[PDB]
Amino acid sequence: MYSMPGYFQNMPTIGKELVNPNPENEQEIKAVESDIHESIKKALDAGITSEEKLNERGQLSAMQRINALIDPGTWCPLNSLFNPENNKFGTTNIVNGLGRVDGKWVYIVASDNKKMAGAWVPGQAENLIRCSDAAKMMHLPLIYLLNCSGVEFPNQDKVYPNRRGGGTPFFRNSELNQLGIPVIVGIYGTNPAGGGYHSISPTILIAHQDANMAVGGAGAEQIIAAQIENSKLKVPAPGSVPIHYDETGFFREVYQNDLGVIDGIKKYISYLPAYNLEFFRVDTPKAPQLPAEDLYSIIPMNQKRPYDIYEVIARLFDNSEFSEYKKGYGPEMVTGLAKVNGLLVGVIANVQGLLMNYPEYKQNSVGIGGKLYRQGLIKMNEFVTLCARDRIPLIWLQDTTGIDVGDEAEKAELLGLGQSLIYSIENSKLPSLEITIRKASAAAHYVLGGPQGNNTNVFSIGTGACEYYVMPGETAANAMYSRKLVKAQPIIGKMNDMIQMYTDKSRPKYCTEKGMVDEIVDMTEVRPYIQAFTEAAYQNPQSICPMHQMLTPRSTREFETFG
Amino acid sequence: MYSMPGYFQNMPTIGKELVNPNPENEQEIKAVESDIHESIKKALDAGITSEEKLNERGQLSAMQRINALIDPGTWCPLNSLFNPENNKFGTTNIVNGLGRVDGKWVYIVASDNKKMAGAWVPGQAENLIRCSDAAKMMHLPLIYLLNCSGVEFPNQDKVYPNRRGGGTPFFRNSELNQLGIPVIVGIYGTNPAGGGYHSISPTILIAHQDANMAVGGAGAEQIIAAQIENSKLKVPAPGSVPIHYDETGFFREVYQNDLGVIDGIKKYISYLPAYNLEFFRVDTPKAPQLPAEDLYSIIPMNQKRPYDIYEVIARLFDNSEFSEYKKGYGPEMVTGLAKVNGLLVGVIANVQGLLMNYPEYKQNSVGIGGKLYRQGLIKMNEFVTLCARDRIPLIWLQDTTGIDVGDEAEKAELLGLGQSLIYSIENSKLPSLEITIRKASAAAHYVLGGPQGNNTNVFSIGTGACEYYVMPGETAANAMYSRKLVKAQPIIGKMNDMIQMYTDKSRPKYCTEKGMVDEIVDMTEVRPYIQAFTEAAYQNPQSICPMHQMLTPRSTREFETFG
Amino acid sequence: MYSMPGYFQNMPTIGKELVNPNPENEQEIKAVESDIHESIKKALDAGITSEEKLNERGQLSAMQRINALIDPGTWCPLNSLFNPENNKFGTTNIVNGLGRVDGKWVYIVASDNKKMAGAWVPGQAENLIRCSDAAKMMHLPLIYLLNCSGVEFPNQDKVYPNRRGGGTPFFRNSELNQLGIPVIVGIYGTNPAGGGYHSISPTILIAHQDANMAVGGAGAEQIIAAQIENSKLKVPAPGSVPIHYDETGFFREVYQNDLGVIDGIKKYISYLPAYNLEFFRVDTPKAPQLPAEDLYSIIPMNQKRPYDIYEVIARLFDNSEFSEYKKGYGPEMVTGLAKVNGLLVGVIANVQGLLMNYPEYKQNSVGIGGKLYRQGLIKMNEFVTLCARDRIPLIWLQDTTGIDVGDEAEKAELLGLGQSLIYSIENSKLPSLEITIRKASAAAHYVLGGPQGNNTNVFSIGTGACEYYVMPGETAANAMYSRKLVKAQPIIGKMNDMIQMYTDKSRPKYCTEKGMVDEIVDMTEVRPYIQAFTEAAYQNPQSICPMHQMLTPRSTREFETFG
Ligand SMILES: C/C=C/C(=O)SCCNC(=O)CCNC(=O)[C@@H](O)C(C)(C)COP(=O)(O)OP(=O)(O)OC[C@H]1O[C@@H](n2cnc3c(N)ncnc32)[C@H](O)[C@@H]1OP(=O)(O)O
Ligand SMILES: C/C=C/C(=O)SCCNC(=O)CCNC(=O)[C@@H](O)C(C)(C)COP(=O)(O)OP(=O)(O)OC[C@H]1O[C@@H](n2cnc3c(N)ncnc32)[C@H](O)[C@@H]1OP(=O)(O)O
Ligand SMILES: C/C=C/C(=O)SCCNC(=O)CCNC(=O)[C@@H](O)C(C)(C)COP(=O)(O)OP(=O)(O)OC[C@H]1O[C@@H](n2cnc3c(N)ncnc32)[C@H](O)[C@@H]1OP(=O)(O)O
Ligand SMILES: [Cl-]
Ligand SMILES: [Cl-]
Ligand SMILES: [Cl-]
Repeated sequence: MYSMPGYFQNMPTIGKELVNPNPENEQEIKAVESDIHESIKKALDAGITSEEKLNERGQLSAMQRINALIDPGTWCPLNSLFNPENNKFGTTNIVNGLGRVDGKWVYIVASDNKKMAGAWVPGQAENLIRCSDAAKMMHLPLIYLLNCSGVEFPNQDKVYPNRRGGGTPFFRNSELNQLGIPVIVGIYGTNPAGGGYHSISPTILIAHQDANMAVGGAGAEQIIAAQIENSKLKVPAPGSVPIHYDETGFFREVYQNDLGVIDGIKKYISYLPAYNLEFFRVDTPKAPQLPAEDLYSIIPMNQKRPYDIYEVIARLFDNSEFSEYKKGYGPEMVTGLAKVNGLLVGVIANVQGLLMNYPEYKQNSVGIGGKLYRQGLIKMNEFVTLCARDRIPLIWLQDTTGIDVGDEAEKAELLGLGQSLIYSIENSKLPSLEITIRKASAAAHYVLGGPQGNNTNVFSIGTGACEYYVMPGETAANAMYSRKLVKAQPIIGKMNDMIQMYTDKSRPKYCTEKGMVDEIVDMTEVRPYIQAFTEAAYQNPQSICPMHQMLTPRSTREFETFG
Repeated sequence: MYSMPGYFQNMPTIGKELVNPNPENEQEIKAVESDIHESIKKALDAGITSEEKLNERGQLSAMQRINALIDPGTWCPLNSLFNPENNKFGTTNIVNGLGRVDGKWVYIVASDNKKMAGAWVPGQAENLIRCSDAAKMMHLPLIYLLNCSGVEFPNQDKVYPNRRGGGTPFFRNSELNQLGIPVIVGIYGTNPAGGGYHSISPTILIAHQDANMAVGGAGAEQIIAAQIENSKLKVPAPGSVPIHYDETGFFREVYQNDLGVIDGIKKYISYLPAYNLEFFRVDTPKAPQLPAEDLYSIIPMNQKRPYDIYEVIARLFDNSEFSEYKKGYGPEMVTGLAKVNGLLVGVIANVQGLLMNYPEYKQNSVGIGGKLYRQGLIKMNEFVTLCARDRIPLIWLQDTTGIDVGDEAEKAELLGLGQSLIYSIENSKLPSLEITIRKASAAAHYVLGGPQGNNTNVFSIGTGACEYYVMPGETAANAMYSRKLVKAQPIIGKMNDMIQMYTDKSRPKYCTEKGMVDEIVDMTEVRPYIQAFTEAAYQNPQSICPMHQMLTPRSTREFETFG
Repeated sequence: MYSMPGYFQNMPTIGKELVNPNPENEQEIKAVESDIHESIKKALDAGITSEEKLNERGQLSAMQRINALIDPGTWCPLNSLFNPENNKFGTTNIVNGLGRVDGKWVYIVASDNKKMAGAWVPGQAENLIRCSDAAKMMHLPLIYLLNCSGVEFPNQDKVYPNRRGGGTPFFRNSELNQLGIPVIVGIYGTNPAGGGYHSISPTILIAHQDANMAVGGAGAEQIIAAQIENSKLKVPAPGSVPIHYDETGFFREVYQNDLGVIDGIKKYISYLPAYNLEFFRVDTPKAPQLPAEDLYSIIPMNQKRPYDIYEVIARLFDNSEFSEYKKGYGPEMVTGLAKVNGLLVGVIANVQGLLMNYPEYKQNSVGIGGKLYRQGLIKMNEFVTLCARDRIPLIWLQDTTGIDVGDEAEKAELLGLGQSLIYSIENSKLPSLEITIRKASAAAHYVLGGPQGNNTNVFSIGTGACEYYVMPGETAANAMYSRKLVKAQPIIGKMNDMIQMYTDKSRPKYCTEKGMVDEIVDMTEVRPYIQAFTEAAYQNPQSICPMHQMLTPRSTREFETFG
């Protein structure tokens, strides 16, 4: 019961059973993964008010609220370790990511009520804009589990003012609404000022019976004397339920407890528009034919070692099927259609290894996998443009060391072709996922559907084998200091300092702490994130191309048969 | 469980029990209504192939297919008697309108397979554009029940070429898709060329086992000899199921019979995005407190007699509740918020009767209800702009004889203010319904949310008391011939000819035959159409304003309390 | 001083000196052209008030006003003979088209004040929407030279009401404004009601000293007695200069005479935004290397005779240069880049003649030039998509007899591929010109950038060799009557009636009278119209692709070199 099985079913299959497992490689990858998990655990556990203390006082934690809301096994956290301003507990005081609620994907933001009653901390505003941006690009409902004491007083200069500070999400919430994207909030505890605006800016307000939202909240001997007197007067926190339910009616519903509020949220989520994904499927959902566990052997932690990208693709997409666009033209890249739970995606991935008699504009040359040349750049421009027309979302798998350099490359137009790809991406007007397999380096990181495409890249993830840097430390040390060495030990020291710094500041955990990559994910979580992304992208897309009117499959076929 | 009951619940109630029923008026209205129903019946019955003959040959009729698809009681036909080119059977060979399918509103178009196998006839293309336009403005799924033999050969010049001819709907179907609006088709019988493109242009193709779609179909003694020989060869009609299911896979699903195809359509409709309307409700749905049957007495067929518009509003909207914007300012109009099945709409309606000491720019004057003056025009500009910001759809109830005329009116800016209203409407970017209660005349018909607003007016309906004309025949006769009478019986004859022609060409049936109004509806069907429109408008709106962020209720309240 | 001369300069040159001139063919084409010119002359001359009479009374005619406004030689009329409702003088009472004003292209509409003081006549509203649509798609200023007495009283039912009646242009004027497209009006004579709204709806109002605009204007023995008395009272026509200049200030400027008003218009046109076209040029403007006069021999009036489309392209585009996309693939079409006054356009044109060993999905077959097959349809889809990305406007040259038919064609996906082209066009979001060289027939007329693409086709023109019909009369007669002949002289008569009717109703003049084609243009005017269109399209485009970021030239080059 699908369109065009001749094009979309029984696609060529790729990959091979793993014959040479690598236990040492697996151990190295898992060591990175374990460190990430341990760091996340510590971060979520930290704070003056423990989960136990919260629970005794009648509150659930961020994770308890999230777990209560979502379908088991569907949590896809983002920015777990994001902490660009080096806050002591390792977080931006929110928990965010994608979760599924009775089959419907939603974007979730939860205040961390363990830490300073969910205060705005340095870096939080940037984190919040990443959330609303993802919801904007995917046309996906945004859900707040809010428990927010507003500006952290000692850090007001970093969280209160500026273009991308604490006030920006309120405008972003109005933008979402005006684009037809609902925002639902569960309101817990005390939400004054900054917290008040987080409460009132959404579409739907569900409140806990003891919660409040307000323009301003209740917040040496005379100060002590004033505080004890007012506390005996029993004056209620401003904007409590008797006000915002009974008087203003801004609270639409009130529940007795945290789980009640969650159930109210679930009800409003049930009201939201969403396709049954069957509408957009071209096949029944099928698991890959090869296990993801193999990725622990396939993807080398030895950054000098190549691997077969087809083996990775085979383990991430439905039934290990892949319909390659222009195989043999621009051999440094793979571009083609694949399926994720029966839904079409365009996949663009670097090829590793050495490419004999390549590229075509050089004589007696060998091509370097991971690099971009003329044909690969033109092929990608074409493929992005075709998928854009067909409304097929793009998934980019990065492992790159840059576009080819030198005047032969310049004459082959590579600078113009890389920027043409940027133009093609900006033109696509569709949500896209970027997954860094190993290397994100050079301007190639930008052109390969990088996160610098703020209108198209929803967010980015990376494996434990990933690393980010402008270029290798040794190359940078040469570029920085080669002229200085000639003109002139102090320089030599600076070079070794640089080489070490490039290593330190390119490690996966560091990269995600700074937000270069939103999340480091386990090898066995890559497909789950692809699934969440793709299902979210097709849940309520704002444009359609009927299958029988798609160009990508037709052009792909013609290249196969005509030449 | 609704926002702001203080604003949206227990609104002022309007209208009064009917104390003086008018049997003669009721009889006159019902005579128009009966004529409409009888004309529709005859039109649907007409054709060389009867419903019985179709059924015996294994086909359902247009109405049988529509009735099988929709929820009982939800059929809201449009353009039933539309026939601008005076086709002999009184129709454009399609049946169209709004229907509900398991709670989801959809726009429906069905080929009339009784008449020339559903051929394209003069006027059909215009009718089809009205269908896709309505779907476009409401973001509503478009459903084709297709059985279309393409261009009617003898009338090819009127149905084949031109900007708004038979090819235009194919572009319109691609536009719908690109706007994220699905088009689903059930494909019945033979659909060649023009019918083929109607088959392939939608998003989802569901075919009858014996149906076909093709670029070109199978279509003196040598001609007879050729036809008998080819018929014995049993060559299948091009593009049958063995081709478009088995080979091209363009038919997504195939069913054994007409009801099967309908059930397949129902399944794909079940997949489509739609809010549970509860999301947008401000109250539980409530019937009006006064019966619609009273409208047969309230609205006078005597076009010289005034009536109380509040009595009409009271019978069309939930619980006879109405929250008037700027009551007492621009008394010639009523502007305010009301509810339709718990959903907010803005209502704009003419006031009839004589208005003492009005308008304000004239001395010792009386205002004429049905006319537009300075304050009414400014009030409407403001109200349209407020509703636009609040994403509240507008329902216009027309009964008008024009904007005030003369240099006093000119100095009061009326020409500029009427056009300002046009600008305000064009700016609103929301779907709107227009309902002609009695008079649609002068440029006032345009400015009062008229159907000339092709980006906002979804369609228009009128009661049996309606009439359309530039101005009264007598006034026109004077304007046309007064100078000629002075400069000079032949002129007198021309004047009486004109007066009679204006009467003839302004009757409800004539108006709808020409498409001046899309449908003449029974008094007891006005609320049903309002309900269909409003529920359709809120089913998948592309923009939201949270209730607590709405300006119209706040501005309304301030005018009441501040002055 | 241009980007990428390697791609855009010294393109391959095409065409050959004409060796066999055809005087009889030239005479036949010119006979059609002369008839068109004579019909236009008669139409413009007709009316109760002659140009001389107007001039004596202090008014210029439509053509005098247009000629005063525009740069000599730049008048490109459209809809000259448009008269779908068969008005007696052969027109819709407006003169419209493109003209240049001190180097800036504008769209012009002038009221014909010779005929019923510029009254709204049947067909005029449709004509006016074609004007504002063209301005909308090109983002081009719209200029009204207005002298409009409003609704023609005897024909009110055809000009006053309805979705696309006299009120629609007022909404269209507000739409233009809201899209950032200025509308400038010169207001002449008396403009009441309908004329009043045409006066007030534009952005800039320039009035003649004796002109007026109003909601309502001044318009048996008692009628005579009333008219003589009021005429002696000297009551001024409502909305004259003392009101709309001195009181309301709606008239921005007032001039003493018609040429003054024109000069005021010229001043406001000078204020409008427009690129110096040099910005978008890739070469200095160059005439074709071969004379357009040859087209009178090249394009056969014998509709059975083929010709070389390259010879036509060579005579229409700069320096007879053409950069063909995918030459040798889909040989039934030519797709490629060309230059018009140094500006890039994409050209798509049918190839005529017989194509050996074609198409590829049939065995031992010959392809028919003028028809569309698999590769041509795929090539066009790709080219349209590439030009769309590159922001390069498309010019379609039609001479077509339809997409290939039969189950071999169906299996090759032709129905799906034709609709894919429709989707690709709708997706392009750029203005496009369509030029019918000879045959506009079948659904191919729609898919080849036909005027049925209401968001992209600005207008369409045709040569004296053009003809429009669903299919040939003989084929239609067979399709209509072959089954009836078998089942059964009266039928034979019907067939001959049809054959003759198809001939009569497909002649160039008839086609343009009905608006199937907006203008029949002389062979030597085709390039002038292309020049006006292209310069208008690049005057204030709403999107840009830098030359060095264009994909079409790169993809074209790769196909040439890679295979
Ligand atoms: C434009 C935007 C402007 C603004 O946002 S201005 C900020 C407005 N916010 C306030 O006034 C909050 C005042 N707080 C209360 O009423 C808050 O106790 C509260 C009512 C929530 C929470 O009160 P609780 O009694 O429930 O306290 P908790 O155990 O949940 O919180 C403990 C902790 O959080 C700290 N806390 C709470 N809010 C903040 C903030 N904001 N900054 C730094 N630290 C904070 C508080 O000082 C406490 O510190 P320690 O005693 O040292 O453990
Ligand atoms: C760009 C677009 C181009 C075009 O659309 S070109 C038109 C292409 N269409 C065709 O070739 C259809 C040829 N018809 C069949 O094969 C058609 O019988 C058909 C196969 C459907 C239907 O065949 P049936 O045997 O089922 O015939 P019906 O009883 O359903 O139809 C009866 C009636 O419809 C008439 N009919 C069917 N189609 C048309 C049309 N189109 N115009 C006028 N009259 C039509 C047909 O002549 C018959 O006339 P009478 O014998 O006088 O009663
Ligand atoms: C929603 C929209 C509503 C409407 O538009 S309602 C129409 C409002 N228009 C009027 O009232 C115009 C009345 N006319 C004048 O004042 C008009 O003379 C006028 C003031 C212009 C022009 O007056 P002139 O003295 O300058 O007359 P002209 O020589 O320019 O025009 C001659 C001709 O046009 C005719 N004419 C002018 N306007 C119309 C119209 N509209 N319909 C049919 N025929 C018309 C007029 O009858 C005359 O007919 P003949 O005597 O038989 O030659
Ligand atoms: Cl690079
Ligand atoms: Cl009016
Ligand atoms: Cl065709």
